Amino acid sequence: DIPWTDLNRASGVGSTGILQARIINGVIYVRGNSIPVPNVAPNFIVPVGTFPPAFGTNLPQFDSSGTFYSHGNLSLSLINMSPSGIAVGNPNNTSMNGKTISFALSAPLL
Amino acid sequence: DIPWTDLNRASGVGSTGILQARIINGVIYVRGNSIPVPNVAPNFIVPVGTFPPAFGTNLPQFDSSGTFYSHGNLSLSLINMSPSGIAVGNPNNTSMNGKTISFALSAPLL
Repeated sequence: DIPWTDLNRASGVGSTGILQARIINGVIYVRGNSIPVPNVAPNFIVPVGTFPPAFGTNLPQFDSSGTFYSHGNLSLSLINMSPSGIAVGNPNNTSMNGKTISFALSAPLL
Repeated sequence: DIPWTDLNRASGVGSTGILQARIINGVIYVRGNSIPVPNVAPNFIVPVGTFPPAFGTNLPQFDSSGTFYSHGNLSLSLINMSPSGIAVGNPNNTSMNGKTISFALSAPLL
């Protein structure tokens, strides 16, 4: 069991907001709130952060939805969860620039 | 490979919006667009849809993010994925009422 802990943030990623994970009863939980991210060009994916060594490598893999946010407007994002950490894809027609991202996800460990 | 197929919606779930899943190369994709759901209390779970028997037994389990929506306002929803279908959770400290949900997710089978 591991308490709420900061993910190691990828280069280009801002230091403000919350990006944490925890393991309770064998399920990894991840949450991201108002994480500033670099520019995400259309159909590009950029890294957001990586799981400290303490979490191990037996982590689940799946894709889910999140949001991009700036200036009152929310946009749909693609969140990649894997052992490699969290990354964010832009499924929209225009680049996503000066945005923050938010999501929450969880799944059993492997 | 299963083409885009409508899920069967659980009781209380509205008829508008779109809720469907597909399997391409051992990976299931599920999306919801403006699906009207029942009032959900904080930390409680409301059933949304079930997979037709074509999709089989070997479906993954994880919780991801989606959105709640009413009256021009979006909030964080939780999306529950399992063999049992799609269900929606409320990570907010107030009840989510009169909401439609949108989400997208995917993972490999097994």
